[PDB]
Parts: sequence; structure tokens; C-alpha cells
Amino acid sequence: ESQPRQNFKVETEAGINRQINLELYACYCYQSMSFYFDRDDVALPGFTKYFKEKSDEEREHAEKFMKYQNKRGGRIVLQDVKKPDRDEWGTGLDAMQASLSLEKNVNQALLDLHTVGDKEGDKQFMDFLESDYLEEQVEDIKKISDHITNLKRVGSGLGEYMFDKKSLD
Amino acid sequence: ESQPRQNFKVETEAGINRQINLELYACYCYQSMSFYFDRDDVALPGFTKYFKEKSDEEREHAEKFMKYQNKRGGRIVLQDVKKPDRDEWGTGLDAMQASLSLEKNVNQALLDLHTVGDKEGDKQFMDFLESDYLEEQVEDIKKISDHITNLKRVGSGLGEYMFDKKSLD
Amino acid sequence: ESQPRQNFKVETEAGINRQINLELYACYCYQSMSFYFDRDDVALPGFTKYFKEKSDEEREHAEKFMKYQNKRGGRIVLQDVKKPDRDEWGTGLDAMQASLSLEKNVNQALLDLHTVGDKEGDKQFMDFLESDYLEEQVEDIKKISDHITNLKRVGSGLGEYMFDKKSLD
Amino acid sequence: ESQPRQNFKVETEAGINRQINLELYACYCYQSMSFYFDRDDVALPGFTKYFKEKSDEEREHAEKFMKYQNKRGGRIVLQDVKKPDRDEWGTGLDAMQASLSLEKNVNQALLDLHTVGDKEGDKQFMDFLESDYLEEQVEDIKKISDHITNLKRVGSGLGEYMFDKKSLD
Ligand SMILES: [Fe+3]
Ligand SMILES: [Fe+3]
Ligand SMILES: [Fe+3]
Ligand SMILES: [Fe+3]
Ligand SMILES: [Fe+3]
Ligand SMILES: [Fe+3]
Ligand SMILES: [Fe+3]
Ligand SMILES: [Fe+3]
Ligand SMILES: [Fe+3]
Repeated sequence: ESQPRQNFKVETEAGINRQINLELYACYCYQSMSFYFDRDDVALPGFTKYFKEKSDEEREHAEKFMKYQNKRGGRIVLQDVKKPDRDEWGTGLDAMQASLSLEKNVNQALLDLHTVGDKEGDKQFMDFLESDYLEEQVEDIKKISDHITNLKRVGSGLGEYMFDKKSLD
Repeated sequence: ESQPRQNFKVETEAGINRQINLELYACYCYQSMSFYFDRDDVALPGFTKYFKEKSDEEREHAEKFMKYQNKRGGRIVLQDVKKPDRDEWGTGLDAMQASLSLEKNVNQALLDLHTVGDKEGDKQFMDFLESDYLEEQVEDIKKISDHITNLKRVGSGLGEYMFDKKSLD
Repeated sequence: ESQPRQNFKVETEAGINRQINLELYACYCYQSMSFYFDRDDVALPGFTKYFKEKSDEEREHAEKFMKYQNKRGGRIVLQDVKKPDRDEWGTGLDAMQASLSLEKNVNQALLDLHTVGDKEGDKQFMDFLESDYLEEQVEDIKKISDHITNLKRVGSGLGEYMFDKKSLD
Repeated sequence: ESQPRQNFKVETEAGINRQINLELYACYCYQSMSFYFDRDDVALPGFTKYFKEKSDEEREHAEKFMKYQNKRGGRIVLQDVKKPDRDEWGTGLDAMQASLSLEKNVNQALLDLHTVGDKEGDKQFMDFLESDYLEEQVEDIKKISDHITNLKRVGSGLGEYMFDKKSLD
């Protein structure tokens, strides 16, 4: 038994390892999205930078979980990170809708991980999840939803071009 | 009779109390408008901030009247502030037209309150109304009218999106 | 179903709407208290400013709940905000005791809303309530209690006058 | 007929001359009050400075009326300024009540002068009175009323001493 281990169950430890892989997968998806919009036949530089930043955020999420795993005395076990399910991401609206779907899947996984911690009485882990993940997911899902609404509002063509300039930094 | 009371009639005092309630109602209406545009299926952040600022202005109007009531030696009597007459405010153009209608109703109420002060010979109250309310109402009604004209000019979709970015801070 | 909605029940949504109305009611009560102490036959400027600040805080509480409602994908439904139950608030001690009673009622309502979120498994909403409301209520109830103790200690007359100068900014 | 004279009646001109004398009388009264509180058997330095400042304000009021008289093409006719009706002004509360009575008498005289301007159609004079005198009188009468309430609240002795330190600069 590792030196720090206290009130830390193997199921909670295994849940963190599977959440680490999912965060790395989201990181990979956003990285793919970012360079899709850097294609010369797509060429939307606001979308490129927006998804690059989200990719870096998801990598921070994964590493924070790795750090937490060590803090509690668990052991990181890494798996393959699967390639994203698409090579190309359509319009700015398509990519934003794919992004909402991804973020809601990540959120459900975090809520399920909270449920593991809850049944095992892992009081500190529950607060760590709420404070550093659940609140941010709620913020991001609201922001992406707003973006989707505005991408429908502006339409294709000049509208998409203007959204890229005005809504994304 | 209160210590400051001089040239201050009960009808004027009662008129101020009813104007206080109307200003609080306008405050509530703009607050509702503001958070309607913060909905994820509306998502117009310029409209949100614009109506939040107007809501704060109407609250200042109400409190200035409460302060004046005390200055003259009257007594504030508060009533329920009714919920706004709509839950949802349509397009940016619809909300701007509802706002013009509200501001003109407030202006007519102020003009009617000026008429009470005039017939009672309340010289100071008349100047207080003209200097701190009537002039501002004329400015606001002109600004909202301009906004309505431009919201018709730009049309729906990208036009509404652009107006949100360019005409509202 | 709105775009952001995830793990967000209609009972929780309805509880937030009723809490919004209660926060606006507390805002209205403190606004009434503030201008009661600005009366020329009361004339306690520390009390006036103290209750004005608390009124602004309660308005922030209401708007934060409106913002949260939108974040989760709920819909704000506003109701009449009832006028406060008193027109006049007695001595500084009476107003402070009315204020403690109000704050404890708000606190119980928040605890009841936490109970709704708990039974529905709304993990993020529970943390939002604890972090942004429950902690502040505990602080305020302790501060008001201290003020009540000191208002009894100093007595009426010069004591109330001195408390206004020394204990309220 | 003087060069600037336009829409300026002899009754309005005579009313300004009598108001000038009244402002100088108020100046003299406050000057007497100020040095009464500088007596070694009174010795309230906040009261002394407060009434000295009010005396200087009333002198400014008189001179502004003299300036206005010249602006419109009238002619200043000065009269004796009568000594104040008391040699000694009692307690701080007595002096504050005498001061409220004086200010209300000045206010009624200004309102009567406004009535002269109104019946003669002197539009500019009416606005000059409202903007530079009537508004300030309403402010001062409210402030003095507040002071009277607090002087009753604190009582005699230490209360009066504390009011002198805390409520008057
Ligand atoms: Fe993540
Ligand atoms: Fe994210
Ligand atoms: Fe207003
Ligand atoms: Fe005027
Ligand atoms: Fe307005
Ligand atoms: Fe609150
Ligand atoms: Fe509070
Ligand atoms: Fe004067
Ligand atoms: Fe004065």
C-alpha cells in the first residue's frame, strides 16, 4: 500500500485512469479540428486558434488528473488514445456541434466518476471533481451552445467569415 | 407635519409614490430582457449588456425619486412590482420596439406628474422633474428610435448579429 | 430540450425560479429599510448606506441565479415581487432584528433548494449553492448577530448614534 | 431705460432688492450664531465652523442676486440689515431649530419671488431662481432637519459634545 493512500478505493483509482484517457482523446479531437480549419480549402483562422486553445485545455485536464492520481497514492496506467472519429469536420457549425457532443460526453463521464466517489465516501475526490471539472464543463457547454446559436444565425458564407472574426477573439 | 415640509401637497407626494413603482417596473422589464438575450438559443451578448445597463438606470431613477420624497418630507409607500408582461421578447428588433413603447409610457407618466406639480404651484418639483428626468427621457427615446431604424435596416440573421457587435458597445 | 441541458431536472429548474423571486424580495426589503433611515425623522446615514449595500448584494444574488438558470439550459420565469411586509422599521435594533429574520429565511430556502439538488443527484448545482450562497449566508448571519448584540449593548439615543458612526463604516 | 433691459418688470426688480436684504439678514444671523458657539461658556467648535460656513453661503446668495440684478439692467437699492432677533441662541438644538425656521422663511420668500416672475412671464428669472436657489434650499432644509433629529437623539451633555465632533465635520 502506497504511503499517501487513505480513503482511496481501487474503483476510484481505475475510474481516474479511464477519465485520463478520455481527456487525452478530447485533446486529440480538438487538435484535429484545429488543423482542419488551417487547411487551405477551409482557412478559418479564428476557428483554428479556438480549437488549438481547447486542445491545450483538455491536455491540462488530463495532466491534472494524473497529478491527482499520484497525490492520492494511485498509479497511472495509460492506454492507447484512439484517433478522432472524423478526418474532416465540415463547416464551422458542424465542428461546433461535434464539439458540444464531445463536451457533453465528457461531462457525463465526470458525473459518473463523481458517482463512484460518492458511493465509496471519497469526500475529497468529490470536491476536487466539482471544483476543478464540473463547474468548468457547465461553463464550456453554455459557451459552445451560444456559438452554435450564432453560427445558425449568421448562415454560411460571409456569415461564417464574420463569426470567425468577431466571435472568436 | 414633517420638519422639511413646505409647498408640498399630498397629491404630489402620492404621484411620486406611483412613479416610484413604475420605475421599478421598468427596471424589472429590462432585467428580464437582459437575461432573455443571455439564453443559449438567443445568445446576443451586446443586447444582454445593453438591457442590463438600462435596468440599472431605471433602478437609479426609482431611488432618486425615493430620495426626493424624503427630501421634501413625504413618505415612501411601496407596492408590489408586477412581473413584466412577457416572458420572452422575440428578436432584437421586437425587444427594441417593446423598449420604445415602455419608455414612452414612462415619459407620459412623468409629464402627467409634472402637470400635478404645475397645478399645485410646486416650482422646485417641476424643475427637478425637467432637469433629472424629462431631458433624459427625450434622449433615450431618440436613441431607441435610431436603434429600431438600424435593426430594420440590417434585417435578420447576420444583420442582427452585426448590429449586436457594432451598435451596442 | 435546450442545447446545454444535462443532469438538470424540472424540479431543480422550478426551485431556482422561486429562489430568484425570494432574492428580489430581500433586495426590495433592504431598499425599503435603507430609505426609511434616510427619513428626516430617522436620519441615520450609516444605517442608510449599510442597507443600500445589502440591497445591492441581494440583487446580485438574484441575477447570479438567473445567469445560472441560463447556463444549465433552464428558463427564467419571473413573478411579482411583493412589497415588504412593513412600511416603517422602528429603531436601528428593530431593523437589524428584522434583517436577521430575513436572512435566516433566505438561508433555509437555500438549504431546501440544496435538498432538491441532492435528491436529483445534481452534483454541480449543489457545489454552486455551497460555494456562492451557503458560505456567504453563514457569514452574514454571524455579522448581523454581532450587530444586534452591540445595538443592545449601546442602548437607545447616543448609543444608537455612536453605533451608526463606529460600527457601520 | 438701461441697455440690457428686456422682459424685466419693476416689480421683479423690486422683489430682487427685498430678497437681497433678506439674504444679508440670514448671513448676519448665522454670523451671530457662529460666534455665540465660540463663547467660552458655550465652546462648541463644530457648531462655530458650521454656522460660519452657512453665513458665508448666505453672503454668496446675496451677492449672486446683486449680480443678477445688474445683468438684467435693474438697480441695486440697499437697506439697513437688521440685527438678528436674538443675542444668544441656547443649546445646539435650539440654534438648529432657529436655523430651520430661518431657512423655511427664506424659502417661502423665494417661492413668492418666483410667483412674481411667473405672473410677469419672466421665463429666465424663474429658471435662475429654480436652478440657483430653490434646489439648494430644499437640500439645506433636509440637512438641518436631519441634524435636529440627531440632536434630539443624542440628548444634552455628552450627546451634544459628540454630535459636535461626529456630525459637523
Ligand atoms: Fe476536459
Ligand atoms: Fe472543454
Ligand atoms: Fe426611468
Ligand atoms: Fe425650469
Ligand atoms: Fe430609460
Ligand atoms: Fe441573497
Ligand atoms: Fe444577505
Ligand atoms: Fe440664502
Ligand atoms: Fe442656507
